[PDB]
Formats: sequence, structure tokens, C-alpha cells
Amino acid sequence: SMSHHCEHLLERLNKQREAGFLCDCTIVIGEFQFKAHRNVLASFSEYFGAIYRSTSENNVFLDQSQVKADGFQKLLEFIYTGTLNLDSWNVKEIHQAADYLKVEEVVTKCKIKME
Amino acid sequence: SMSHHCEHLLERLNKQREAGFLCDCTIVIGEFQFKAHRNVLASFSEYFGAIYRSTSENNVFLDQSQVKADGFQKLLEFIYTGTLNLDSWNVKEIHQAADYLKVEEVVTKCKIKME
Repeated sequence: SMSHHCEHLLERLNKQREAGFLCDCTIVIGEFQFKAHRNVLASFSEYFGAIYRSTSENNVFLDQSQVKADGFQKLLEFIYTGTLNLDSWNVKEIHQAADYLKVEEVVTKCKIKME
Repeated sequence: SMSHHCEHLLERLNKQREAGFLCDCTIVIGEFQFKAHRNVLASFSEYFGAIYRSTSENNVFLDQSQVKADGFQKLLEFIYTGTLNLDSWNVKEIHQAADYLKVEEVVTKCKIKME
């Protein structure tokens, strides 16, 4: 019932994101743009949460010298699915994205892996 | 991990709602107003979903002859917690709200109960 309720929610939220529906955040990293929901990002990222206490601008432009787009892609997918498939090649970038954006679930999963 | 992920999300989304944070929907039923998130409402209510394909107005004014505020309160709490505590006195109104707002999880739970 509760796994069913919140899993329903998460699937729908991810369907909306993939459809570009109600996405009130656009995250920019160089020539990459990502559509998402501010309430969802705030739920997992202290960086985005701190931002949305400070401005109503939808667009957040990230420092590309601090976050790789491919890292953020995997991080966003994790936020919207609960899935984090970490391997030797992507782990550093994903770690870097989650550390910069303060998504501590992932940071810890990464350094655990990095061993 | 996944129950943990989506339960985290849901708790945060409900904390945000109770704080009046990022709530881009105000639902009005007579002299009652409710703050919520449009993406969350759309995930569970075909009525609200159909609305957000049609307008960008945040406020939705409901027909109070079709939905009681106390019914909608319990329905909203369910949406944001996964919890639906139905008893003889509230079940009709909650049913009426979920039928009008097409939240089929609840409609069925109600008529199941109503036996």
C-alpha cells in the first residue's frame, strides 16, 4: 500500500519529467539543459533547496568546472527512479556532482563503491 | 533502498506542503483554501491532471456542492502520506471527493469499506 503509493508517485513524477510536464526547473550545465521539478530536486539536494529559498527563477546555471553533465544526468535519474548504477568509469563524476549538489545519499554510495 | 528513496521523497514533499513551500497550486472550496504541488496532485488525480493540460493558473476553484472541504482534506493527506483512515462518518464525503476528483485508489477503498 505505501510502497505502492510512493512508487506510483515516483513513476508519475518521472513520466512527467520525461514529457517536459510541469517542470519548473531548468538546470543548465554549459550546452546541456535538464528539465525537472523544483520540489523533487529540493527533496534530495541541499544545493537546490538553498537556491529555492532565495529566488523564483526557474533556471539554475551550474558551474561546469564543478559538475559534468553526464554526472548530473545519472544523479537526476537516481533522484527520479531510486536507481544508481555505479561503475569505475562514471563514479568519480557522479560523486563530484552529488558532492557539489549535496545529495548525500549518493556521495556516500560513491565513496563506499570507490574502495 | 527504493522504499527508503520514495518514502524520503514523500515525507519531504509533505513537509514542503505543510510549510507552504513551492506549492504552485491553491485549491479553493468555498472559504477553505489548500496549498499543494501541481505535479503531486496530477500524479493521483485525473481531474487536476486534466486541468494542468489546460491552464497555468495556480488556483483551482472547486464546486463546493460537489466536494466537501473535510473530504478534500483527508484526500490530500492521503495523497501526501499514503494513509487513508476511513470510518462510517467520513467515508461518504471522502468517496465523493475522490470520485469527483477521480482519485481511483481512494474511490475503490471507500466502496470496499462502505459494505
